[PDB]
Amino acid sequence: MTMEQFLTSLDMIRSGCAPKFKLKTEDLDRLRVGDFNFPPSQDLMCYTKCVSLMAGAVNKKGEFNAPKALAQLPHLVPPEMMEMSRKSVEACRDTHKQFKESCERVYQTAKCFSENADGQFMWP
Repeated sequence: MTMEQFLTSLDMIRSGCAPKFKLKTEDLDRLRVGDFNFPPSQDLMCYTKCVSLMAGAVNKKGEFNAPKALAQLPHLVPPEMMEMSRKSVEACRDTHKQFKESCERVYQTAKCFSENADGQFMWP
């Protein structure tokens, strides 16, 4: 997809996931720009799970599958964000193993993506 289509997809993904949770605009907008530097609510952590389920990158137990994640990236991000996305997925392939609840597992994985992103990281 193109950069324009990707930026638009972020809003489409949030539009589908946000209604399921009680969330604050100011928390979602920090996630959007890669700022995972604040205390998440339980709702916000499960929100990241909802999003990652949509990508087919995690199971219901919040176990991240880097091979599958990598296989999904070709139709999820534009050419320009491929190397960054591959690098973050690879760096964070085992993050979920350090945590014990499915929502926490995915949230910490996404936080790790943002910490290992060499450029502008973005979350729906």
